[PDB]
Amino acid sequence: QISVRGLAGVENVTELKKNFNRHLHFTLVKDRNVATPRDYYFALAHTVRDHLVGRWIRTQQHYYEKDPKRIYYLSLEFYMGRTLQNTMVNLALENACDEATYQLGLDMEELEEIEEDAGLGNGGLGRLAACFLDSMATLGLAAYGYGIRYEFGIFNQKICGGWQMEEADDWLRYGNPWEKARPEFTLPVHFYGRVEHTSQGAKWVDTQVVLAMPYDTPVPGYRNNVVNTMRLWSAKAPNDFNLGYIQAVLDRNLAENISRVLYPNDNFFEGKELRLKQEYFVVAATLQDIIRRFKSSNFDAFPDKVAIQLNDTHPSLAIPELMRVLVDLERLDWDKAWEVTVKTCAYTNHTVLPEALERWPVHLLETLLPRHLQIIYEINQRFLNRVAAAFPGDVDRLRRMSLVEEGAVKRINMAHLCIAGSHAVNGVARIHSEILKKTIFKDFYELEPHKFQNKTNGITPRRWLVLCNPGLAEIIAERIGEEYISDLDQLRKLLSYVDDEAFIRDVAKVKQENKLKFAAYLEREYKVHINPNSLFDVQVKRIHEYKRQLLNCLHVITLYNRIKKEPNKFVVPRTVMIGGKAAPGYHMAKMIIKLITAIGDVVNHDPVVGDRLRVIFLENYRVSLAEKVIPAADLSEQISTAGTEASGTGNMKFMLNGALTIGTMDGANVEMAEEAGEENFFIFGMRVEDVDRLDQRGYNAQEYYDRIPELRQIIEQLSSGFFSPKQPDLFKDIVNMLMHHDRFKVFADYEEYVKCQERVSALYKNPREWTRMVIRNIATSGKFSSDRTIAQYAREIWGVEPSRQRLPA
Ligand SMILES: CC(C)c1ccc(/C=C/C(=O)NC(=O)N[C@@H]2O[C@H](CO)[C@@H](O)[C@H](O)[C@H]2O)cc1
Ligand SMILES: O=c1[nH]cnc2c1ncn2[C@@H]1O[C@@H](COP(=O)(O)O)[C@@H](O)[C@H]1O
Ligand SMILES: *Cc1c(COP(=O)(O)O)cnc(C)c1O
Repeated sequence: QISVRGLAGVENVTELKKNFNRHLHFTLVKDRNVATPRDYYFALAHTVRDHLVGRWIRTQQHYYEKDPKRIYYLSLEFYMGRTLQNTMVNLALENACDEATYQLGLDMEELEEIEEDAGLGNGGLGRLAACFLDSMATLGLAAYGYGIRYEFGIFNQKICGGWQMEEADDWLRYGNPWEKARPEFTLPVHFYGRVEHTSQGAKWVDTQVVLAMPYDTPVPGYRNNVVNTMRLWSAKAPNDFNLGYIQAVLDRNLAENISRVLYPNDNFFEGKELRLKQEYFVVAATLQDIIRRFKSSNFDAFPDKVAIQLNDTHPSLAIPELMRVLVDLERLDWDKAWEVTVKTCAYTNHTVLPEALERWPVHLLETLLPRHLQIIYEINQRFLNRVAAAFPGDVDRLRRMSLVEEGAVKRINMAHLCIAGSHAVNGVARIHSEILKKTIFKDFYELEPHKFQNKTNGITPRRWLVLCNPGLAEIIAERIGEEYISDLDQLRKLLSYVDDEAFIRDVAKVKQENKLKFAAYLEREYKVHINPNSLFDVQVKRIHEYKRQLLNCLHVITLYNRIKKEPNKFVVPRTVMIGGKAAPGYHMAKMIIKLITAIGDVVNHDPVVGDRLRVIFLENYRVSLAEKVIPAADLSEQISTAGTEASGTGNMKFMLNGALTIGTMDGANVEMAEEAGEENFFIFGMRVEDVDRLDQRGYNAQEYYDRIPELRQIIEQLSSGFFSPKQPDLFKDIVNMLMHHDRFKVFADYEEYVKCQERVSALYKNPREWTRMVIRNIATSGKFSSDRTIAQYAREIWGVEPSRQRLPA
C-alpha cells in the first residue's frame, strides 16, 4: 500500500501464505471452519517468527567467532509492548504480510489487536530499556538485555465509579510465541545461609537454592539482519525442596514467587524482602552467564570484553556480587577485583526525589545476603579512607558520603554503592545531570569528577514513528527518502519544506486522519463521543504529584467556569484527555484520578458547554494505547515542576508525531526547546532557579489563593461539593494538600500556565501557522533518537564503535 512498509513480492506473498496455512494446521491443530481470530493471530506470529530464527542463530554464532566486547544491560523492567508489527517493520515484511493475509480473507490490523502487551515495566525507565534494545541491535552492538520474566506485569486498570481498580495482567494465558525457554541453561541462585571464615578465605554456606531458568526473546535490528537476545529469568524450585509430602510439593510456590509479579510502586521506596530477592535473583543468575561467556574465549581483560550497565540502583547488587565471585571463588586479591569491578560497571540514575532512592535496611541484607553485607562494609571502609585522604578533617563529608546510613534503622544507600563501584555515572538529560553534580551527588563529583556524565534520553523512531504513524512516515519519505528511519538527524532536511504548500497540507491531513481514527477507536471500544475538529489536548504518563496532572485539572475547571460566565462567546474547542496508572498504595494519585472523572461527569453533561469542551480519562494507559493516542495529539502536556522530571520520554514521542508542546523548563523539555527554538515551543512557569528562591523564602499557597479570584472560585467549588454532590467533602484531602503542604507548587505556576494555554488556543485558530510550527518541531526532533543516545553510551562509556553494516541474510 505505502512505500516504507516494504515490497510485496509474488514469491514472498505465496511463501507466507503456505507457511501460515502450515502453522494453522500443524502448530495450532485447527482448520479454517473452527478457527478464531486469535488462532489467525498465532498462525501469523509463528510465520513471522520463522523469519527471525536464521538471523538469530547466525548473529549469536557471529559473536562467538569474532569475540567482540559484550554489553550487558541489566534492568528490572523491560516495557516491550507488542512484538508482531515491530518485527515485521524491522524485517521489511509488513506489506508482504498485509497482502498475504488479505489474500486469505483476513484483516491484519484486526489480528495485531489480539496480541497482549508484554507489560514488564511501569513507565519511562522500563520503556527506555526497550527503546535501548532496539537501538543496540540497529547499531550492531553485541548486546544482551537481562531481566526477570514476570508472570504478571503491570496491572490492568479498570475505572469503577470513577475510581482505579487493579486487576492482574495475566499476559501469558494464551502463550507467548516470541520466547524460547532454555531449561537446559538453568542456574542456581543462593539465599540466606551464613558466612564461614576458614584459613583460605570466606565461605557462604547453608544456603537455600532457587533455580533461574532463562527464556530468550529475539530483538531484531532495523533491516540489518542482526538479532540480539533479551534473556529473562524465571524462578524454579529445586526437586529436593522441602524434601506432609503434599505440603512440601505445594510449598514449591514460595520459591517460585520470586518471578511472579512486577512491583508497581514507582513513587515511594518500600523495603520489601520479596523485591530484594528479585533484585539479587536477576544479578546472581546474569553474572554466572557473563562469566561463563567470558571463559569460553585471567581477569585483567574482563573489562575489555564485558560492560555492565545498571539501569537505576535496582541491579546494584551486581557490584558486591562480582566482588564475591572474584574474591571468594576465583581467589583474586581484593584490590585487583575492585579494579576489574569498577572498570566493568556503569550506573544510570533516573530521579532526584529522595523518597524514591533505594535504601535497604541492614537487617534484611544481614539475613538474606550475609556475605554481600560484609563486602559492602569493606567497600565502604576503603571508600571512606579515600574520602578522608582527599578532604582531611571534613568529618561531616564522611557521614554524608557513607554507603551506610545511621539512625533508627541502619540502611545501605544503594546510589552511593553504585557511584563508588562504577567508572561512569550518568543522568538522563542535561539539566538532570547538572542537578546531580550540584546537589544530591555533589560530594562524589568533587571526589571523582571524571565519573559524571550526561546521556540525554531518546526513543526509537521504528516503534514511535514508522510503526505507530505510517501516514506521517510516508509523507516524510516522499520528500527525503527512507534513510531517516536509522539516521533521524536527516529530518532537518524538512526545514526546507516549511513554506511548501503541498507539504503543509499533507502534514495537516495526516493529523486529521489520525484524529478521526482515534475518535472512532474511542466510540467503539469505550462508548464515548468526541468532536474530531477540536484541539486534542493530551497528558498521558503515570499519575504523580510531581507531574502535576492537578495543574491540568485546574486549567480545565478555569475553561469550564469561563464558558459558564460568558456562554455565547467563542472559544477554541478542546478535548482534554488525561490517562495513566496510579501506584496501588498512593492515595493522592488515586484521588487525582477520581477528580479527573468527577470533572468529566460535570463538564461532559452540561448542555451550555456543548461540544466545545470534553474531559476524557483514558483508561489503562500502556504501550499499545500510547501508539494510538500520541499520533492523534495536537498538544502535549509536559508540566512537571522544574527540577523534578529527570528527562521524560513521552515528550519526545509527541514531538516526533506532530504535536506542539506546552511545558516547563524541566528534564529533556529544555533540550527540545533548544533544538526547535523557544519561538516554536509553549514554555511557561518557574525555572529551577525560581523554585529555589521560593523554597528559601517559604512557599505560601494562601498568597496565590488570596490574589487570584479565578483560582479562589475553583478551590471553593472543590471544597463545597460542586464536583461531588452526594459526597461534598470528597476532595478535602486534595484541597488541604494544595493549601498547606504542596511540595510541587501547583498554584505558583497557575497564572502563567493559563496565559500560555490562551496562546495555544490563539495559534490553533490559524491552521496554517499551527502546521508550520509543527513542521519546525518534527524537523528538529532528530537529537531524540535513541540511536544517538546509544552511540554516545557506546563511545563514551562502553568503549565500542557502533556499525550500520548489514550481516549477510
Ligand atoms: C524498589 C521498588 C520499590 C521499586 C522502585 C522503583 C520502581 C519504578 C521506577 C520507575 O518506573 N521510574 C521511572 O520510570 N523513572 C523515569 O525514568 C525515565 C527514563 O530515564 C525518565 O525519562 C523519567 O524522568 C523518570 O521519572 C518500581 C519499584
Ligand atoms: O562449543 C561451542 N562450539 C560451537 N559453537 C558454540 C560453542 N559454544 C557457544 N557457541 C555458539 O555461541 C552460542 C550462543 O549462545 P550463548 O553462549 O548462550 O550466548 C551458540 O548458539 C553457538 O552458536
Ligand atoms: C513513553 C511512555 C511513558 C513515559 O512517559 P513520561 O511522559 O516520560 O512519563 C510511560 N508509559 C508508557 C506506556 C510510555 O509509552
